[PDB]
Amino acid sequence: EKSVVFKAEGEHFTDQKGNTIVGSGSGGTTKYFRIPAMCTTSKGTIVVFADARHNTASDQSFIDTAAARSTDGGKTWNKKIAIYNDRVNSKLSRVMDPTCIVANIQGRETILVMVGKWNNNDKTWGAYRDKAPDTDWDLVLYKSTDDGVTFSKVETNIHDIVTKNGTISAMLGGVGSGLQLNDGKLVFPVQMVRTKNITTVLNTSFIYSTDGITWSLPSGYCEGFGSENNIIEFNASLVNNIRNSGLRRSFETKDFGKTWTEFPPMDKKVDNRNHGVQGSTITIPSGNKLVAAHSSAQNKNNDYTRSDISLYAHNLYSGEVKLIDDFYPKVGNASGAGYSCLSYRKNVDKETLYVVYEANGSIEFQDLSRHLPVIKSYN
Ligand SMILES: [K+]
Repeated sequence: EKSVVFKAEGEHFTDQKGNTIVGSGSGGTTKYFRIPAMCTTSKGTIVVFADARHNTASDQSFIDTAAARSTDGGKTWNKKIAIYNDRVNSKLSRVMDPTCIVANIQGRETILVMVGKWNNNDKTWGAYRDKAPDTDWDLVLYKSTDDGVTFSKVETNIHDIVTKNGTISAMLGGVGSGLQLNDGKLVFPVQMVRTKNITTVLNTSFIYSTDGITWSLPSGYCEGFGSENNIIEFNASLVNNIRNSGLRRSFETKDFGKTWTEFPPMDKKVDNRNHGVQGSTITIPSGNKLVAAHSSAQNKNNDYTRSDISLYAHNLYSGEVKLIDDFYPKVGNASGAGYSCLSYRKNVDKETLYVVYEANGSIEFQDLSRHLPVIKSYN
């Protein structure tokens, strides 16, 4: 049922010159993996990104962005580093927290992956609010136009638009996957730490682009909560689905990011209990209707173990919610647990629904396609 994408203490990567990366797992393996992101192409190719936390599960550690590629439906995986940290600080240099998009960008099928980058900061990003933006921070974007075989840096204006805004200390993608709108626009959900003088520490929003090079921020902000979030497109709205301690939150914007209001079909529908957790939210067509599929943890121990990572369906018309599958019905590792990413496509007449998720320091994959008739009914 499950394949292992990245095995904790079981992978060996090489650096840009071809020398092994000696981590702290047994045998000099990478110690721990976190924060999976999955994007599936029109060829059926699955690409899974994750933090390769070579030494420890801590966010403040030495991390590269690994990529695993499967062309056999998730049975086997070719693994490499997609994004290397800057190798300034052997304890702290890091590229982390991926969000991916698969899109047709002016005709060219592209996988985008966006990650935050730090070097010398020894604390989490909320501790750095004095500058607009933090000098240790960056937000980097890589692309593949060869079906996930090679990734190259994209030169963007993302750092510039954050500086121009003047009230953002640091920004990340929302974690998991972004989207391409029906009209072609590329949209990354984002999370941001505001400068100190702003009363709200965290906000959610999005960045958008036509070409993947020049990006824009909307003028408005959504309340931050636990800030990790995903966006779906539903009629003339963009709708988010945000981490929060307890009940997850969901807002809609009808003016392309100027204002946000609660979205009743998803707001407060799933309980992740203490601390909250990242969750993945996507749409699945059913005739000319849509259903939202969502994954996050039931968290039966009400703590950082984030047990029982589960798939839900949200009826976007009636607001009903139901549990479809508790696909990881296990207590997680409190060093870092609970995260997931869904991926749906219809390629020709073949519909696929896949998930990746955190499993005791490893990243696992499941093919959840057998659940599609149940999800699609929920309209
Ligand atoms: K964190």
